[PDB]
Amino acid sequence: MHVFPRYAAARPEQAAELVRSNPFALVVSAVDGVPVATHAPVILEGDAVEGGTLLGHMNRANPHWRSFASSPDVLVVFSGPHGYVSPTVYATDPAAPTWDYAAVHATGRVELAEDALDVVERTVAALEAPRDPAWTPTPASREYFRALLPGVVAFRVRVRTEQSMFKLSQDLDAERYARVREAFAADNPGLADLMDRSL
Amino acid sequence: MHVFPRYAAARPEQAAELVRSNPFALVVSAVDGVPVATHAPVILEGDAVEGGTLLGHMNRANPHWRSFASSPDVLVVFSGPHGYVSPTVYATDPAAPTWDYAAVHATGRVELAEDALDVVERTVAALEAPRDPAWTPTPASREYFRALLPGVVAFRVRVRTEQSMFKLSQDLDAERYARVREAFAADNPGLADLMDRSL
Ligand code: HEM
Ligand code: HEM
Repeated sequence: MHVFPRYAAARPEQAAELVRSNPFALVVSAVDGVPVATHAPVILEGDAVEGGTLLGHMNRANPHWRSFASSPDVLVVFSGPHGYVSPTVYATDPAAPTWDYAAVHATGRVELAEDALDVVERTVAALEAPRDPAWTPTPASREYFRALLPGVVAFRVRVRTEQSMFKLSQDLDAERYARVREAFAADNPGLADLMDRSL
Repeated sequence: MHVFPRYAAARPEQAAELVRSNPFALVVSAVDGVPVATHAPVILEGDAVEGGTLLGHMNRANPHWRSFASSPDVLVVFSGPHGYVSPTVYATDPAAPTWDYAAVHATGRVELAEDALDVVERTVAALEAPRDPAWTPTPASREYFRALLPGVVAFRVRVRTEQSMFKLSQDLDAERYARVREAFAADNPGLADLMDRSL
């Protein structure tokens, strides 16, 4: 998780946009000295990642959460769009490939969430609200949710350290940049949209 | 990283297909007790993940590799296609959302690769070969590579434990499955193709 100056966020607001737009995160902790990772929806409470709170849930029968007891520092990785950059795109004889991407890394202490229902219900609102149509939990769904609670574990993470990666070829020259962006405009509109938000 | 019986790989070959098809991985280790993660290309040497070797490189100025010295067990996460599953897709009144995805998790001891040039040159071949056109390193590119070596660190991982996730709604009934697959066929062909390789 090293970040060059050139591939940094322009406004610290950029990290939170990425977080809110890509909630299917990776929750990582040191179970017994070895990294263990769960894929889970995690949402952001607050305006900023640093000094904000993340909220997530996983399967209770997923034993990963039982090792949150010690409350070790965890890493939550949010992954935005990404894409391979082939030298055939550059069309230059001395060249080397790379991979373009955006990511937000949040490190902090995890604790177990009191109100699992709040967490899951807020996770619903977070994901369904930009979708059209927005799924709004029916009362019977809220009752269904109530019945599913014994099978979920929710958690919180107080973000102690945030770190953002916006590796969008912006160190390239004007000519090689154009080929990269136009090549991604075709096949990877999320990535190409991001190369514009970096200018 | 818990896997229900229902969302498992049908043939252990399925893990390696996913690995080879999604080499932009996440390399995770316990630096000082806290997870640290780097996004890097990692390729598979061998027919199987378990008992195979992974090979990767990162930036030398990325200090993450300096903590591979102790050679702790690392986790490499390979992420295949994924997608949110909205209850509006099910069209059923008592419902709850989820996220469908495929991933391979490889845990083993990392060591520093002697032949960084082999690693990067094999990483090139791995990525460019299915692309049309395939970028084949020009001699001057191979010379360029030679000049870039002081700026890269390559590594190896002996996979001690493999674990695969193929969460593709296959526990759904026939009617709800159809809506999910057809909804992904439209917007997420990689995911929908995978729901067929699970049958
Ligand atoms: C709003 C968007 C939601 C998403 C994207 C989502 C996604 C997921 C995912 C990916 C898992 C697997 C975690 C693991 O592997 O351990 C999971 C577990 C679980 N969550 Fe959710 N969930 C959402 C909302 C809810 C709601 C509203 C409830 C209501 C109680 C709920 C209850 C559960 C249950 C019972 C499980 C365990 C069963 C299973 O593995 O599916 N979730 N959820
Ligand atoms: C074949 C596909 C390749 C991909 C997808 C790729 C991708 C990447 C990525 C994502 C990084 C950043 C790692 C970090 O953040 O620490 C990196 C670092 C680096 N790799 Fe590669 N690489 C490839 C081939 C090569 C080759 C053939 C060389 C030849 C020596 C090379 C040399 C380097 C160098 C010098 C750096 C540091 C400069 C930088 O940050 O870009 N790579 N590579």
